[PDB]
Amino acid sequence: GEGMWVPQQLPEIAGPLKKAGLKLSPQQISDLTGDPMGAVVALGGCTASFVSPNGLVVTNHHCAYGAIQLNSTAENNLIKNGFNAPTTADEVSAGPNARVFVLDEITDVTKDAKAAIAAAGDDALARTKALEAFEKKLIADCEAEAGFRCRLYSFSGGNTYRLFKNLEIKDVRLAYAPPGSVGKFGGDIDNWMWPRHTGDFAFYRAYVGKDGKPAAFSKDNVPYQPKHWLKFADQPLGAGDFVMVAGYPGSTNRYALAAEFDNTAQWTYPTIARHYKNQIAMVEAAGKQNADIQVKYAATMAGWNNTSKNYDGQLEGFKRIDAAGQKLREEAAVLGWLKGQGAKGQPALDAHAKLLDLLEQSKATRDRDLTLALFNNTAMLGSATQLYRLSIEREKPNAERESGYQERDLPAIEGGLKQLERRYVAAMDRQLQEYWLNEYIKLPADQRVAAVDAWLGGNDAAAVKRALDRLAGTKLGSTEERLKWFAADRKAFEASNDPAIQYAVAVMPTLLKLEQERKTRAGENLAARPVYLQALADYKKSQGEFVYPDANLSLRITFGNVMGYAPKDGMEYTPFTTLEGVVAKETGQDPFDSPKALLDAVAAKRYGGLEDKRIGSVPVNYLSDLDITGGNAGSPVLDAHGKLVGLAFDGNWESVSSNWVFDPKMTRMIAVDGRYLRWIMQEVYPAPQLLKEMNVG
Amino acid sequence: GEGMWVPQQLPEIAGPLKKAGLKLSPQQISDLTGDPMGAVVALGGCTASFVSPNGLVVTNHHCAYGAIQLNSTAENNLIKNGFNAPTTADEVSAGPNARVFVLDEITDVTKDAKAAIAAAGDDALARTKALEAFEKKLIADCEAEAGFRCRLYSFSGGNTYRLFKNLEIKDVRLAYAPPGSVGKFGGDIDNWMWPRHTGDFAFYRAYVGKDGKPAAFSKDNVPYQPKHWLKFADQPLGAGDFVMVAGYPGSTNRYALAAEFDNTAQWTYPTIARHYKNQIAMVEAAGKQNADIQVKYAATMAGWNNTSKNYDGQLEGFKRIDAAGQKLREEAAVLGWLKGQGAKGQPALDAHAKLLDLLEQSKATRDRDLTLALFNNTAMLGSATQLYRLSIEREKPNAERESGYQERDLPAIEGGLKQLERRYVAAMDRQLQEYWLNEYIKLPADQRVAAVDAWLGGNDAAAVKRALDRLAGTKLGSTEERLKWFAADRKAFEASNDPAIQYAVAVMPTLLKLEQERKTRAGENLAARPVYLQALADYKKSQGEFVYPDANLSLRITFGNVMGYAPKDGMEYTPFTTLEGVVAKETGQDPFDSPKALLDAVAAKRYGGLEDKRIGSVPVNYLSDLDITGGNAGSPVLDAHGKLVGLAFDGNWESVSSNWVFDPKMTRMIAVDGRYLRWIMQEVYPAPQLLKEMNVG
Ligand SMILES: [Zn+2]
Ligand SMILES: [Zn+2]
Ligand SMILES: [Zn+2]
Ligand SMILES: [Zn+2]
Ligand SMILES: [Zn+2]
Ligand SMILES: [Zn+2]
Repeated sequence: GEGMWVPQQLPEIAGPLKKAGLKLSPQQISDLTGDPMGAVVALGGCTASFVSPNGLVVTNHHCAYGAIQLNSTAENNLIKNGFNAPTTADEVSAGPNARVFVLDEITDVTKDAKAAIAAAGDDALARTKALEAFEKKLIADCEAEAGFRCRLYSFSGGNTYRLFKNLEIKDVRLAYAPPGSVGKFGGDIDNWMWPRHTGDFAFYRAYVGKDGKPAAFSKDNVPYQPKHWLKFADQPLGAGDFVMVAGYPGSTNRYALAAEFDNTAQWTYPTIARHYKNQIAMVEAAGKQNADIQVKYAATMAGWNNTSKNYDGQLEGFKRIDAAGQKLREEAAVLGWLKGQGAKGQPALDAHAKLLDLLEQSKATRDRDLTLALFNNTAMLGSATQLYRLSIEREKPNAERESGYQERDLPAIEGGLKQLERRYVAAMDRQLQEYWLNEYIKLPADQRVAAVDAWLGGNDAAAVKRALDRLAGTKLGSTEERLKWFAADRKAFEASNDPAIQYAVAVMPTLLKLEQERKTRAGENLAARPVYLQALADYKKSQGEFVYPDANLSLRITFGNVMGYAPKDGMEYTPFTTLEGVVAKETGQDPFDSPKALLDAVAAKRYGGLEDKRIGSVPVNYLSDLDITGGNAGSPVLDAHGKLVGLAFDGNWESVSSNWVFDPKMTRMIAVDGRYLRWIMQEVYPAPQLLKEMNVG
Repeated sequence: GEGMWVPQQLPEIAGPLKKAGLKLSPQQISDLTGDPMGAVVALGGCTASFVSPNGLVVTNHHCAYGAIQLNSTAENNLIKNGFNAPTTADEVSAGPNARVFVLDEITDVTKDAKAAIAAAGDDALARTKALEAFEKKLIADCEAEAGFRCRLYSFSGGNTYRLFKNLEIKDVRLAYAPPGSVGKFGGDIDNWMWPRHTGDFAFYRAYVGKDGKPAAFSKDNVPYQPKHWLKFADQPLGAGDFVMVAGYPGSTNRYALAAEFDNTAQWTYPTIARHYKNQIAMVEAAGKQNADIQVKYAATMAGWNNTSKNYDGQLEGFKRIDAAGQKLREEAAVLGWLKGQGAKGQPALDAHAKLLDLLEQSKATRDRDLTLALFNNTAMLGSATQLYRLSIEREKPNAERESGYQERDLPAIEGGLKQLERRYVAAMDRQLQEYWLNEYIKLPADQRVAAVDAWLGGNDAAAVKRALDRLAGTKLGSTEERLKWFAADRKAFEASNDPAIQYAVAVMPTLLKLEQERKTRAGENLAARPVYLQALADYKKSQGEFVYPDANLSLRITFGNVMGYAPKDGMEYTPFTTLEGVVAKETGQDPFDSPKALLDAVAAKRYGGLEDKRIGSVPVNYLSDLDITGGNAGSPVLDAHGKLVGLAFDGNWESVSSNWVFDPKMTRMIAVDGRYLRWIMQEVYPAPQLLKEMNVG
């Protein structure tokens, strides 16, 4: 059911947990470094979990796909064939940027955070600056012990702050991946869809140095020995059974004001989807003649195509359930209730009014803010603005520098400059500059920027065509040139007659103002947001409900049951798929082309001891009413006793609105059953050593 | 489950009945004139049932559609608006050809039948003639009492013969029909499909004369008073509940030899579907310019389009389940078993061999037999051959005349001659003569008919074009001319220089030979068929199974349970549809255009006391594993206590092979729930008087 619950509040929702089917105490699962939550690790963008005392880590195949790809060549194509390391020495590096973060300590720092906010008071902008400041110092201090990465997270509008210190494992090796036609069966056709038949799993192993401290890749490293790890279920999972997921959902906005929501649904999402569709059109079209354009923009267009399709999906989902109506009605009920109280209710009504003010402020300049951001996200101008900005930031003490522009950020920046080249064609990027300058000249005139008009030398298509011509003389199309500028101080920027650099110098005063306008609204949100949210929580209590905080990249538990859904009268989606269903989709050309050993095993009914009696086959994937979102890929699904019964890997189409709502009747997670993991590793692409290692061989 | 059981064998299948859920004794439902089977009536082509002591009869809306249409004008359009008779005087005639047949007496005449076959022995053709003879006399005698129609039916290859004497009610009036957008919701789009949301019901009332004997329509008639009638369930029907249907399925061929089946599936069905598709192509094409062609051929093309689509459906269903394989395997097992016996098994092996002989005989001339039949089914030549044939038959005593060509048949013949005109255009029919003559010249030469080649004056396209030209001089395109010939004796036929008539005179000796070849194979089938079938029954017993006879237009009981099916992994069709599902399909243009009072009632949740708690709405249609086929439309669905819970009206797509197999996992009947009948009659198109009459008002 609905909710991304923090571990610390589990004892408080004991009754609902118990009622859903949980058999462990809330106390035991409320311990983030205990059994089993201390087994759950973050990979940065994906969830994963320890599954052996010798550092074996399980996650999705699409989470590991970069690692797998990195180790693949046409000659030895792991993507297609799968990968299996018979001994730990056979295991291959996932790359320098691969991580496993294991929780080591949590601290509640709410009082210190709130003081640094308070003690620098009344002034919104300075409130935002004092919180930044507090944060940068806390992390610096916490990260003084080498081998740790620390993060500070704010809950429910900054009602609570917690510091997480994580062991940062930096040598991650690939141990196993099924063939791609298992790990990605159905491809893009079956994405977001049920029925699903995708074996979306893979295994890493975590390594440390002989001294037990994190270390970069080295053949002197040895497997990390986790304190906790998960074990495979010994009871079969069936329809109605309790399940729970632990993972790191990135963000939700479940408590947004009705007007905030209307703004996104009526302006933000349609606007961004239109832009993205337009840029896609132009890449494909340019792309059919070049061929260099269509290879270098390929990932770019895929990213825009996802978001475009995602937003369009959400917008349809909103209509389906009248999202904006329900939000309006609930909100009226909360305001009604607050008026209900006396003087007591006034603070929350104020906070609400203020939030509505802040919303109008940001709406006044929304076309401009968006257009400018995306224009500055084109290759030569992004490059120019980022580097000039770095040059300004470099002149303050590292501690006073803007996050993203610090010592620690420098390798990431330098890397993007190089990476840039793989996705940049001058002819293409000029069409994209054109596109965005034309969006800028079409803005409502009250959101023009005098600075930008000044640099353009006007505000119509003729000024734009001139500026494009002027800009084609930049040298920043060259990686050398960009690293040159990477090194340059700001007087060099302000003396440059390179037209990309002159743009950056001309717009930066404006970019900085807008930044400080954002931080000012944030400083205000800091005061009003927790107060409004506290009142939502109070009103929920009065209806006997519990509340959970919006997701914020911290570990959460969602719980519920295995169950299907019915999108139409006379029909139901059943909670499980089976082996025979994989085979019935076989074409086999991509993406419905299973390995021959799979086709044969299912044809022989070689179920390998894993058959579930209730469905009469080995289950493949399943549906349940858990509440997950981006960041939960790879998350372990556990049963009523804390044992591993699957991995989260996708949602059904009706999950696409997870940022905004949860629909008890239709929102479902799609998991791959742990029995399918085992079956694949027994009968199709065998990993006897790993099964032996996990006590199921 | 599988089986169309005759009432007399129900006590013998007591255990399976009891186990499925039946709560009445087998004894009670085995009585064809008792409670409730004596309520079930035949309409000629459709099933129906008495539902009141005052003669009210319920059936499907598509069964009553002719009656409804007959009473409709553009001004007063019952098809669209529905019809409701507030008093019995408001009830309107269903037409002179409408019937309700009520069972009055059954007799087992097996011994007399078998004697007349035996006593005229050894000779196959004469066996066929003696059975014809026996039959014509039995019926004549039985029908001596005015007001009765009698029928003789042969069971399991003529192992048993029963005589049914039925009261023939001839004044049938329409009492109620819902609007067409209920009675035919979904139209042709939802035909053969689930999910289904069609209120396919209508009500007649049966009338007799003031003396209680059948009579043709007259305002002096009064309602017939049936001895038994059905009552509406007082328990809600749910998933898994026992259901049974009683009705008059026309024909099945469940025990066909594997080779008989291969012949149909590999030759008959594909051949006929091809022909029908070709003739359709030519009607549409000619039809777009005429407009008179496309109106007069409209029903013709619909008939060909059904059969074509039906056959294509069956052929796909056969592949889906490997029908030909299963038949082969079962058959091998039966032959195996028979060899298993000693001398005892030899008669059945002989019978089988003989059946296989008879099959080869008919296969030797199958292209010819088919081509000639369909050529003689064109308007001018059918007309010519039927009338010449009548002229020959007229010269023997009525008793010795061929069935179809007797005194009793004469009005039917005269009517077709007139009706002909509504579906005949000379230009069109000439293209159809052309089509068929070209099929004839393309035959394998070993199936040519010297007679036909003789009349053509050759056997190629030039002879065909000449014959078409010759034939366009017929006068039989005129209804007058045809009635003229209706009256004519055979010397007049044999002296005619009308080219249609000259064809008839030239081919008749051949048509008569082929007829006698058919009756000869039949006479043989009479001896070998029951013996093979008896051995199938014996082999079934040895596996502990019961056997049912192929359908033959007599009353049968099928039983089973309410249940869905799952055509694909991860998905199921649920056994019920609901009101909200009707509304969710609303477009409303035809055929998804429900009455506004339906849309409003569902929107208000005016469930009228009929809501089933398990589904949370009023059920609309449901699925079950009963075994029905053509003739079962309108059949009452009864529950475990013999109460009315619905009417059969269609099958799911996987039912399309009902003539040949039954698939326990996929074959389903679609019924309209009796609660939906009541709901429509309470909330949408009200019939309070009828609900009061049936004790649910
Ligand atoms: Zn237990
Ligand atoms: Zn442990
Ligand atoms: Zn099994
Ligand atoms: Zn009872
Ligand atoms: Zn009765
Ligand atoms: Zn209700």
